[PDB]
Amino acid sequence: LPMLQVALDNQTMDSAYETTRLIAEEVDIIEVGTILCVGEGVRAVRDLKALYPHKIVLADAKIADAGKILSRMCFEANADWVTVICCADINTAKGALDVAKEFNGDVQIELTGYWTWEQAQQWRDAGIGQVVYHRSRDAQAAGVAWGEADITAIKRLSDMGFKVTVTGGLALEDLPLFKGIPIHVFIAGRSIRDAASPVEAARQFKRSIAELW
Amino acid sequence: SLPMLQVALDNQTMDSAYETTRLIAEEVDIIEVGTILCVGEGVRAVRDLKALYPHKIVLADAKIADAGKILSRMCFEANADWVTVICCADINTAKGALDVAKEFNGDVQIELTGYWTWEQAQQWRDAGIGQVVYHRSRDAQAAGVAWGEADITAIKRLSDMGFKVTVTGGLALEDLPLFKGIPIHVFIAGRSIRDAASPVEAARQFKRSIAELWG
Ligand SMILES: O=C(O)[C@@H](O)[C@@H](O)[C@H](O)[C@@H](O)COP(=O)(O)O
Ligand SMILES: O=C(O)[C@@H](O)[C@@H](O)[C@H](O)[C@@H](O)COP(=O)(O)O
Ligand SMILES: [Mg+2]
Ligand SMILES: [Mg+2]
Repeated sequence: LPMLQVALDNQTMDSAYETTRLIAEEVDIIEVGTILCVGEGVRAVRDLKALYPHKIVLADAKIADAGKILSRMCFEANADWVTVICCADINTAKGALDVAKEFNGDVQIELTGYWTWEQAQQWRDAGIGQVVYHRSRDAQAAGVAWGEADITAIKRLSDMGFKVTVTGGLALEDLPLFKGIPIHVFIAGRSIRDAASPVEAARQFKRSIAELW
Repeated sequence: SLPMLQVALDNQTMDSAYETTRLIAEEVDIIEVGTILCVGEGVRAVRDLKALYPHKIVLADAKIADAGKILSRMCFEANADWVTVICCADINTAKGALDVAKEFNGDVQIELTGYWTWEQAQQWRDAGIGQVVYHRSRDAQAAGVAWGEADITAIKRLSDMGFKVTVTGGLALEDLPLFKGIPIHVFIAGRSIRDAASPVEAARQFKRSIAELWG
């Protein structure tokens, strides 16, 4: 079954705790959004893991360069997974993975923005086993919706051997679109953080997921 | 015009960054809060440094990839002068960051680290972006990738496109002559200045060399 991941795109830790104190036990993965990494620094990862050690903590650092330096900082802060932006040099993705192996963590390729299938092949050959298919937030606000092109690419990535995470302003009604595909993880940020009842929002995703998968 | 000198502070903590700034703040033109420092300390790095050097241009190398209006605003509210947007970012992300930049009389730079296309370069121009950072990846450098004709060609073409170009990537004094004849806007030095026996003398040697090759 696809796991449920909550994106913490808050600017301060106290803001993030308003959400985790409610749904921490309702999700599988607690992500330190890029906005939180830049707002508080890597201490966000260290503090959240200390609070929820039984959960998977993802540092959405979107590493672009200095792969072994930035990943080591996240894993030393106890992160389980870290993200590497899709346009990073292949040596950058490789370095982060090498470090991740030292901590028994893992690396994800953030497919935010422009990327190609040739790069996708390179990531496989490098040994990367996870990708995050992301519909850009700025793109969404510009009227961009989910479509067949996305479904097709997602299926293709899956056929390549990647464990695929789908994210990007996902609402409970968007789940049916991905039925049939073995999605590894579904990410929900605003739809859970900003719902009237975050707990009900989280449980409904879980419910819908178990029902469709 | 003479290319300016910018020091990249890719430190993990503020105190480590200050060991350098207390020495060369007045020897360089632009003080950069490297990505590593941002992730290490958070946006407070930008605010503290600007309060220390208000007369200097402070760049936040945030490498914005999405949520361009939110992240840029965070950096600008912390008093950054310039912010960087990673090259693969959706064009709307770059536009949104630029829109916020105008509100704070700041500016945006497209960070050319990794894979990008000329078609994308045209879009940045159309969007009104005036600065790009040609970067030779640090991980590629360690992999044995040196500065070559391929880079010079691209840099020249970006310059002809109307972009003010910044060059960076493990630059050493020996590499500067490779860019002679090109109207480079800024030369960024990180390790070559932070790790020298005498950072002050390292910074001055870069300046002297720049004045000699571009004067
Ligand atoms: O670009 C970013 O860093 C976020 O906008 C993005 O990764 C975000 O964390 C999404 O993955 C989940 O958040 P939403 O469901 O609210 O889009
Ligand atoms: O990718 C990064 O964040 C840095 O590795 C990179 O931007 C760095 O700041 C260089 O631009 C300057 O540093 P060096 O001269 O040491 O390569
Ligand atoms: Mg995220
Ligand atoms: Mg930098």
